[PDB]
Formats: sequence, C-alpha cells, structure tokens
Amino acid sequence: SQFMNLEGKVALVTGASRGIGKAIAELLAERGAKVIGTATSESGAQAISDYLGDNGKGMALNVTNPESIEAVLKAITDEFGGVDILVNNAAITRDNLLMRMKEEEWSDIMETNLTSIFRLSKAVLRGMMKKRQGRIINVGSVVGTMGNAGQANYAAAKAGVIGFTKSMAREVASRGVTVNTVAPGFIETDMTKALNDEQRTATLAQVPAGRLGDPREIASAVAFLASPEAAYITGETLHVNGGMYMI
Amino acid sequence: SQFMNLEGKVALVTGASRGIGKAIAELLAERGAKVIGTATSESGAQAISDYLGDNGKGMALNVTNPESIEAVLKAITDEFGGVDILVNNAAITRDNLLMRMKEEEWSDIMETNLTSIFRLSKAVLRGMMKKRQGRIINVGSVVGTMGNAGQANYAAAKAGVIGFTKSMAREVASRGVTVNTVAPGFIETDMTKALNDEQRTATLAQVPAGRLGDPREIASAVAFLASPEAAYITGETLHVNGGMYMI
Amino acid sequence: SQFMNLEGKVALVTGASRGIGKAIAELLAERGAKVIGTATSESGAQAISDYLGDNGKGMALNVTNPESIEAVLKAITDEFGGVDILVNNAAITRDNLLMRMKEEEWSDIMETNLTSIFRLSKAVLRGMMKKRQGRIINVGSVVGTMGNAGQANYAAAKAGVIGFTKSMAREVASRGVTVNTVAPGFIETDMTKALNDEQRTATLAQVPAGRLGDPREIASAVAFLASPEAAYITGETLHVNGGMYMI
Amino acid sequence: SQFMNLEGKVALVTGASRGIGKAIAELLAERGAKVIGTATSESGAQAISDYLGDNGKGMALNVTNPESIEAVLKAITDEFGGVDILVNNAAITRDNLLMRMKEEEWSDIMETNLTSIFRLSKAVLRGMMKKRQGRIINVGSVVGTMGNAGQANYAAAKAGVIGFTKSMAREVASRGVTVNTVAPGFIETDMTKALNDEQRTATLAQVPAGRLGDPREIASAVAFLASPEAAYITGETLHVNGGMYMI
Repeated sequence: SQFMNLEGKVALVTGASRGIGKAIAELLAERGAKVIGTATSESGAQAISDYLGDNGKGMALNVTNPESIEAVLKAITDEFGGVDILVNNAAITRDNLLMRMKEEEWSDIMETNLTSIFRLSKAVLRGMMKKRQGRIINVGSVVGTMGNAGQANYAAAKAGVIGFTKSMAREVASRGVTVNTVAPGFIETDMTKALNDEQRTATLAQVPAGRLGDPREIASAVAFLASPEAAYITGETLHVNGGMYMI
Repeated sequence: SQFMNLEGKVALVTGASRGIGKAIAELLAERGAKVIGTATSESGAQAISDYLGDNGKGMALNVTNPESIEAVLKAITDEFGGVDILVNNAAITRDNLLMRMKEEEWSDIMETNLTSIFRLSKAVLRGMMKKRQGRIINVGSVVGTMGNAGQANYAAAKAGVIGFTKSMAREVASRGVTVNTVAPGFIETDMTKALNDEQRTATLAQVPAGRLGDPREIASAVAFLASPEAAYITGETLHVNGGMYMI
Repeated sequence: SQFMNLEGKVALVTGASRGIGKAIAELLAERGAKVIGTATSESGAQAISDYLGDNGKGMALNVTNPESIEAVLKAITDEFGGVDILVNNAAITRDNLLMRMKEEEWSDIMETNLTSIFRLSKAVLRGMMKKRQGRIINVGSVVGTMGNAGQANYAAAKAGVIGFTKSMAREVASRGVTVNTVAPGFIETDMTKALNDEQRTATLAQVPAGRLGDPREIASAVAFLASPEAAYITGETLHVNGGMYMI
Repeated sequence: SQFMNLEGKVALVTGASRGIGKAIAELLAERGAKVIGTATSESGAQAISDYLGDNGKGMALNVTNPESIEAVLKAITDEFGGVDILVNNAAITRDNLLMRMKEEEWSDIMETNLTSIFRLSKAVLRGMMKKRQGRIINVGSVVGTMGNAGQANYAAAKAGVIGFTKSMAREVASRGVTVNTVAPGFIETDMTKALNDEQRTATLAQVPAGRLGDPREIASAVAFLASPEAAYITGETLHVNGGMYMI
C-alpha cells in the first residue's frame, strides 16, 4: 500500500550485523527502502549483504574515522543516490562506576556514541537539505533520559545525542528534514542474554510490561519515524521501554 | 501485509465527524479495524456511518453522560465484540485569560477533556484486561506540555490526561494493555482556517517546520500506537508538532 | 539579612495544620512573611493561629467552596493587605485501582486537587497583577510526573496543576508574577507513618537517597521559590524526591 | 541564621572571573562558604582573590588538563580541607550551523563543556563519599533542554552533562552526595551585551518575563541547591529562564 511506504528511499543503518540494527535494516527493506547496513569489518559487511539480498548491501564503516565515512557515502551515492534516511545505531558500552571509570573508557564512549553522530549526520545532511527531504533517526537508550549507575559515560553520550538532535531539528526543519531519537528500554539481545538470572529478574522488576522488548519493536518505531507520514515529527524522543520510564 | 495490521480489532474513536477524529477513523479502517466513530448528534453519527461504510458505523455519544457511554458500549459489544482500541479524541475549547475565565468554562473543559477520559477508559478496560490485550490512545495537545496563555483550562485538562495515562499504563502493563497519548501541535482544521492571516502567520512563526500539520499526520501516529508493533510503548506521549516544542 | 527575605509579603498557605503545610507556614513566617494558614475546621484554624502567634493567623477555608474563598480573602485583605504569595497545599487522596475507582473518588480529587487551584489562583491574581509582583506556588507530587498505579485520579490532578501552572506562567510573566510547582517525593507524614514495615521498605527501595524526605525539605523549596531571588523562575516544577524520579 | 547556611563548607567554583561564575562565588561566600574560584590564568586568579578577600581565594585551573586539576585540589585540601561543593561553571561556545561546524569546534566543546565535568566531578567525589556529604552542581543552559540552531555542539555537551548528572546522582545518593544542574536562560553578561539591538529584542521576544536574567539569579539557585536544606534534591535540573522553556 502507500502507507508507511519507503520505496525510493536510500537508508544507511549503522551497526546492522545483529540485534536492533539488523531488525531495523530488515524492516526498512521490507517497507521498500534500499538499505545499506554497516559493520566495523568486511566479514560483518558480508553477513549484512547476505541477509539483505536484492534489497541492499553491507558495507564496512569505521564510525570514528573521517576517511571511511567519505568512501562509504561516495559508494552509496554512486550506486543508490543520496542517503535519504540515516539510522545511527552503532554504539558501544564501557561500563564502570565513576570512581573506577578510566579516561579511555570516557573518551571511547564519547567518540563512538556521540562524536560519531555529529560526523555522520553532518556528512549526510547537505544532500538531504538540497532535496528538502530527509530523516535522521538516532537509536538512543532509556539510560540517556533516566540515567543509570555504572553507565555515566553511556548516559552522557546518549543524552548528548538528544541535545544535538533538538538543535539539528531546529536548524533543518523548514527544509523538510526531520531529526529524532528512538530510545529503547531493556531489549533482548546478546548482551542481555549474557546476564545471569538474578540480574535479568532485577531488571525486569523495573519494567511494567514484565518482559524484555524485541529488536523488531525498536525497528517498528524507527520505520515509523522514517516514513513520509512522520513528516511533522521532529526533535522528538520516542520511548520504547515497556513503561520502565514515562516522560 | 501483516505490518501495522488491525484486522480483528474493534476501534472506538470519539468525535470522529471531521478533522483529526475523522482522519483517525478512516486510517484505522484502512488498516483493517472495525471502527465505531462518534458524534454528539444523530446526523453526525449518520455522516460517520456514511464515510465508514462496510468498515464500521457511527453512533451518537455524549462523552460527559454515563448512561450514553453504557448504551454505546453495549451496542458495540453486541454487534462487533468488545472494544480493543479506544481513541479519546472528543474535546472542546473554552478559551479565556484567567481573569475572564468563567467557572463553567473551567468545569466544562474538565468534564469534556479529562473526566470523559477517566469514564471511557474505565468502561473499556475490563474487557481489554480479560483478553490481556488492548490499546487506549488519548489525543492530547502540545498545549498540555507547553502551556498556552488564554488556555489554562485546556492545558490543565490535557496535562491531566497525561498523568492519568502514566498511572493507568503502570496499572495494566503486565496485562497487555498499553495507554499512550498523541500530542498534536497546530494542525489544519476548521478552527485554524477561521483564524485571520496575522494569527496564522504568528502561529507558523513558532513552528520550525513552517507549516501546519495535516489531520492524517495525527492519524498516522495513532494508527502506529494502536498496532501490534507498538506493544512495548506505554505511558508515552508522542509529540507531532513540527518542532514547536521538543521534549 | 536581605537574603531570601519575605518581610512585607502576605502568604496564604492552604492546609497548614500539619506535615508539609505546617512546615511551609512556619518557614515562611521565619523568613518574615505574615502568614495565613488554613484548615477545614475552626479548631484546626485555631491550632494554626497558636503556632504562628504574632507572625500570622489561622482561618477556616473550604477550598472547594467559592463563598468560603471570597470570605477568607476579604478577611486577609482587610487585616493584612492582599495576598502576595499563594501556596496551594491543601489536597486529598482517594486511592483505588481504576476498575474499583468510584465516580465520586474521581470527582472529589479533581475538585480538591485541581479545580481548587484554578479558583484560588484566579481569586488572588488580580491583586498581584495590579502590584506587578506575586508568587503562586503549587505543592504537587512526584506522582503527577511519574504516574502511580492505584492513584490515576491523584496523578491526573497533580499533572493538571502543572499544565495550569505553565499556562498561567505564560499569561502573567510580563506582569511580575511567577507560577511554579514544588513536587515532593515520599515525605515523612502521618500517612507514611501509618504504612506497615513492608510498605515503607518497598517505597524506600525506589528512593536512591534511601530515606523519606522531611516536610521542612519541601518547605525550603517553597520558601526559595517565594523569594525575590527566584523572580526569574516561572512555569517550573521543582522536584524534591531523593532521586525517585529524574527529569 | 541557620537557614541556607554554608559555614564549614568548602566550595570550588570554576570560571569565577566574571558574570554568573563570579556571582556564584560571591553568594556562596556571603552564605558562609570558604570559596575557591578559578580562572584559566594567574591574572584571573588574582582578580578572584581580590573580590573574595578573607572568604576564599582564586586559583588558576586548566579544566581540560589532569595535572592542573591535581595540583589545585591538593592545594585546596591542604589549606581548607576537602571540597564539599563543586560548581562546574567554566564553559565555552564555538557556535556554527552544522554544515559550517569544524571538527575542532566540536571537539573543543566536548572537551571543555562535558569531559571537564567528568574529570572534575570524579576528582572531588571520593572525598565527598567518605564524608557521606557533598554537592555537585553543574551550570548548564536552557539550550541543553530546548536545543538551539547554531549551537548543536554546545547543546550536545550541556545535554550530556544532564545524562551524566542523573547517572552520578543514582550512584552516590545513598551516600549523601547530591548531583544537580542549574539551567540558565538568557542571562545578562558580556556576551549578551555584545549582541546588537535586533538580536536582543528577538531573543527577549521568546522570554515571557520580558527581560534578561541577572547573574545573581543564577547564583541564588546554585546557593539553594548547595544548601543543607536541598539534601533531598538530586538528579534534578533547575530551570531559571523567565519562562523561555517550561518542562
């Protein structure tokens, strides 16, 4: 149908090897987008190419490196045309209580989870503004809004992306580009599967819905915001957390 | 497709004669819901029957009257089965600066815009919780979050709906019912069309997107939250305001 | 000192017999305000007269009754001059899960906890705006922002007060009146003392600070916003909740 | 009096040469704190020493340099005892629309306005936690919550400080340390005085109060949060913006 239809859009989804990123890439492709998913390695890029088949391709991208960003966008533009939808999903954790947090653990998070968003966003924005049409969707976290003990670096970066998003949104709204954040709660992924029973139960105790989210549920929220129908949503943070936090 | 598919769901959409409510009713029907839309008058109800055709019907409902609510829900359950999706869209304005605001202008807004949501939500919840599946979606306003001079009553009611929504979300999350608000900005409606050019311009000046929203844009957000895919979103307020306010 | 000095200000503090309201009345008096505190009963009012002594007096006030409001304001203006600081502290609870919540439990909370704020704020605003100086401070609750199962009525009312507060703040900012909310978390009161040990423990478990708040801690926040020094704070909600919720 | 009394507290106020930082340092000293204010140069440190007289001293601090931080805290501890109140006020701007924003302009803001807060906070926290008493107050900006075109870097850093603050707050609340942000709106300073008439009027048009804030008004909010009386406020953002934004 013509509802939530992404045919004709080119989507770049960072960190698309697995979990939330993979679910995003698959759904955008299902809705008709030509999808380029990225991983930090060629092997990862190949796995992305395999799941996407005729609907797109995988590319190796170093999200903390200017040169890689330039080569990847050049290749996408040449084959597919300009990126219409950027989904900033690639992110890392370096957890520690503040008194144990290393300088490097702070700077690695800032680099990968915040400065990367500045870099990629800037790199795709010029084409979006010329077209007067574009979507930038950041995959954040409930932690950016709620805070979390042991993750002050992660929280800082995720919260920073929201402040960046609102400012970008104000800059580019009148030119038909929207900029938004989707903030997942506790989603079932390799990382959550690696927690023990006591930790899972303690985390679930804070979720009114009483279960972990599915990566597809994050995908659906991203797909919604990517759509033509979401053109009047900008500078927003869409929380998908089963009631863990309510703003 | 199976995507954002409401076949098998019965939707009650209050205040569905025109504008946002009509757009909601039409889009839910398009996505496969059986839709009952309401109006104050039997002729309004017939106009709703006429635009829905085989996909539902119109009923007269007074959202401030317990007996009317009871009769309408009875008729819906009898013919369609119990309500699966409630959209609380019926609302009024009684604008005035506080020093000119009459007691009845306050109380009428409380009754129509806040108490009605209590009454209708309570009336549909029992069925939804037995089924362990449901959706309650309130159509709010940016005014509830932002405040607006000359609309302290409307703002209070709309903000109250959010408090109600968060509490109810907490109450019924573990039983598969989500409760959310869609908060429109300045949407093109009869009321906005009746503003003079200086008033329209002044309001557009506060919208980074530089245009009014379309009722279908509000409908799209409501259809998204009504969907199976939105099961992990609860206690949330989805802002659709062209960047007029950024939370 | 000249710091946080309320000499020359007349303060009306509703529901000042005990707990938070009493703490507010006492601290405003300590900072030099002439304070009128209210209770429902004449014996309550006399207890307020007794603790305030030369720094003010107690009056019986029914915050849901227009005639009572008019009589009390008349008596205050006659003896003290017009109200400069209104503290809307009087509130009740009528807890129940929504399916057990009676119509009167809903309406009584709306009347006492939200409509009263409209009525009293309107009744004092004219004087404040003629003077181009005033303070309206609502005593809210973390429940208004967080939601709470079993308190959808209380949450709605408290959230409504915030919408009202933002709108009124917008209306009267340029005329030197500020309008704000103080939102307490779990504060030690008679009601909290009547909880059993399992209930107290469970609530403390949601407070990072690991204790209940003291009524004087709420009083301090109210005195701060009442001060000349807080003239640039308006439309704000000051959370005092030991980290129970972080906005 | 014993109200808002900081006698016995040692306060470190970064960027205290002028404006908001100077106003903070002066008021904390007025309320009885021993105050160390910092500047980036010895000349600045001397001017701080001059205004503080017997109530404290000025010190040169490079907020983006570990070694400077260590020497300054050592000197303070030796003479005054451990820092009880840290006010992170030092911050810079490197404004530009995103398409013109240089890599260096991003990284300079991240360094000075966000990473510095991580560094200084960590450096003072151990002593505060041993004492089970402490205040960390970040001077943020309305821009961190609202966003602002031309300041996506500044907004990102300021928003990041809030996410850091909430996480720190959750980490250290049970040990009597509070961590909060004060978010100024448009405050009269050298920078605002350097704007032309058209820019000032355009900015003032967005402030309901209809004037710029005074640095002393920011100081008062900081002093309040620094006080013993604010012990039950943590993880909070206190907005002082004349209604420019209302959360």
